[PDB]
Amino acid sequence: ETGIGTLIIFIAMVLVAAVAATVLINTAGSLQQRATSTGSQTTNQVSTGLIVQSIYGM
Amino acid sequence: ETGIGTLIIFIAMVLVAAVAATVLINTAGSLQQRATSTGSQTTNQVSTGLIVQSIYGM
Repeated sequence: ETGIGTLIIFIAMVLVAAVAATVLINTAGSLQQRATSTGSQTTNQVSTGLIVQSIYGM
Repeated sequence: ETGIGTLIIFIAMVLVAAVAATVLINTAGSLQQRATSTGSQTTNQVSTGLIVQSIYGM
């Protein structure tokens, strides 16, 4: 009967959907750390600087 | 005759098809409550926050 064949494919459908879910989570986690670090590094880059007061010679 | 044997297997075929039907309904009902709760919890998670106005010392 059709009942047996339906159950077999059902298991396969669940496993496939889990794979595509894993890709999206892993990619978002990788891009999270890069975007956070870039923001913090740029903030330090703009604000920081050195200034010359006076120059003397002998 | 073939008529007797056909009826016996017919009963078995109906019962098997009912089993596979039950699996699909029960699984969909279980996934329904999880997906609904996840959506509502995330909406509250993003919107909610605390803000600092001013800090004084003595």
